[PDB]
Amino acid sequence: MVLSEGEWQLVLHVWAKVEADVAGHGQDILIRLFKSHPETLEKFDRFKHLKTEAEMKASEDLKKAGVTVLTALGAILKKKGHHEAELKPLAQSHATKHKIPIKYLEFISEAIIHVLHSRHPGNFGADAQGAMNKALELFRKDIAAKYKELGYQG
Ligand code: HEM
Repeated sequence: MVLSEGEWQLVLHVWAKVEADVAGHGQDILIRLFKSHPETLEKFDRFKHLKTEAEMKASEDLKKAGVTVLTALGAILKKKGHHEAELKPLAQSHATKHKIPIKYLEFISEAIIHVLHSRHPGNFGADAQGAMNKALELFRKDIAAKYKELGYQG
């Protein structure tokens, strides 16, 4: 799949807003993920013990993890499709080391869209949400293809 320059512009315009507060968006997104799909929390030996949202919001480790996910995702989106180099180390660690199924990437995609919609209603109308969904599907499709080459595809 290929996004048009117009769609990339919609994605990068809302992402520029996200970058004004990377730690806050990262936290919101990971908490949204863990509450919506608690099974994903088990994949993290660092957060596994966190029982409530209050505990998640107070976790300094969780806030740092959020910055890490968003920064890597941001580097990918800014490539506007030419992200093969960035995808390789990412696909290997998630497939071989952490064993994260594609299903879980759809869950986090859903959390990202939910949070952008909550925090940026003015810059995240239907067209911009369609563009972001298209960008994340591109991401998932390429990651799934690498999973298969690495011998996992989960
Ligand atoms: C947009 C999505 C994602 C991005 C860009 C991303 C990025 C990263 C990065 C950059 C790291 C650091 C080093 C490494 O490669 O291991 C990492 C670690 C990890 N990721 Fe993700 N990840 C994503 C989604 C997920 C999902 C959905 C899960 C789990 C449900 C997950 C679980 C893990 C785990 C278990 C680790 C290591 C935690 C630790 O021991 O510090 N990731 N991820």
